[PDB]
Amino acid sequence: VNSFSGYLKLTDNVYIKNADIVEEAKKVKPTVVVNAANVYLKHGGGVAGALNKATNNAMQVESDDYIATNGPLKVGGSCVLSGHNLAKHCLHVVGPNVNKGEDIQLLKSAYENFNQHEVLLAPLLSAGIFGADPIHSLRVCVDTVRTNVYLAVFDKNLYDKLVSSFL
Ligand SMILES: C[C@H]1CCN(c2ncnc3[nH]ccc23)[C@@H]1CO
Repeated sequence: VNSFSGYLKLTDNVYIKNADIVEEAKKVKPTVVVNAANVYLKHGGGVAGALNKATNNAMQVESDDYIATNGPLKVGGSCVLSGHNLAKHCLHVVGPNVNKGEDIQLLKSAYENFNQHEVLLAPLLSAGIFGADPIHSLRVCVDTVRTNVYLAVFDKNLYDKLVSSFL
């Protein structure tokens, strides 16, 4: 039993809700919130910009030190950093950005990072400003993640469309 509320159960382990991931994380304080990161951890917009703003830019400060030490992530890769005031840990995961021409096949690799964590609050990877089809992202999530994932969907029409079209 955990403290996530109002989620529709899609499968044994995947749950979905129309919610603002920042407000969700602040309420639940999950062990892990997933960020829709880029390889440079430049949290400008989308989910990443929103989460970073909620940390008063502390996420960006921590991220800049991470990059200065380690260099960029790989597309499809991840790193674990602090969750600041939002969660214990933030798993920064780089899904392919279609608007940069990146290979959508790397989306499965991106979701595989979730399997290293028993429970996560997450967005749909490569959705929103990353330019992929959210229906496809949900399908890959369901077919890749085996741990318990609570998906927070910003767009209401999308949430309803994702639910009504879910196979
Ligand atoms: C619509 C896309 C882009 C934004 N994003 C979000 N999802 C959940 N909570 C959020 N809070 C702020 C942004 C955001 C979706 C990720 O596929």
